[PDB]
Amino acid sequence: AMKLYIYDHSPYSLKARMIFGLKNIPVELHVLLNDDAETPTRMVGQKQVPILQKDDSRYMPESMDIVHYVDKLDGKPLLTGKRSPAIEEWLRKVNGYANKLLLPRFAKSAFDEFSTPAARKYFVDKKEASAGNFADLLAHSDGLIKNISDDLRALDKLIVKPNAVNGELSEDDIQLFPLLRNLTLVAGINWPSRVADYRDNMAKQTQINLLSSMAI
Repeated sequence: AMKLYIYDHSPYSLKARMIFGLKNIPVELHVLLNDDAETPTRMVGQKQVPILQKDDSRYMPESMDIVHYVDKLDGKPLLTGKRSPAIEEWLRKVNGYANKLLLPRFAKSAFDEFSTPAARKYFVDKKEASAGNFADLLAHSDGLIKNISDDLRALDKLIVKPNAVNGELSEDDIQLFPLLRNLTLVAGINWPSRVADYRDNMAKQTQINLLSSMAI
């Protein structure tokens, strides 16, 4: 009877979703409108998402707390591999700018949490620094796309396996995949073959759709 309250686009929700998919544990997704402060506050006392409702019907926020709690539910935790400092550095870098590519694309996209005009507007009112700034960021796609492409060629030589970035499923797979999955929203990226393998493989494994059809 486990429910998971999420936003489709958010990495933090995706991290929670991965652990259910990877362990083949059935979960009832409930996407909440981006502007909804009242419902998550009933559940956990604050506007926080993702939220997990366990079988006892009690609520629990925080992505990593949820991942750790779920990995444990069947007595066979899967996230046993080592973390790579080379992967953590790469993540640190790309996260310094990926949102310059994603946030504007998010706002324009077909996600449930934006299904209402006011829900979509809130996201923009919360994330867009100045009134037309997303339009200016989109206009600098050319530059950012080169930047991301180059980085993916560096991530390419680092990926040991298509089913575990380090060779054994680890926290790096939790931190990496959401980023990669969401970057498939960005039209024009050049994807190297091993990164591509990993992206496709890890999507079938986590039971999470990729965004290529909505790419802009």
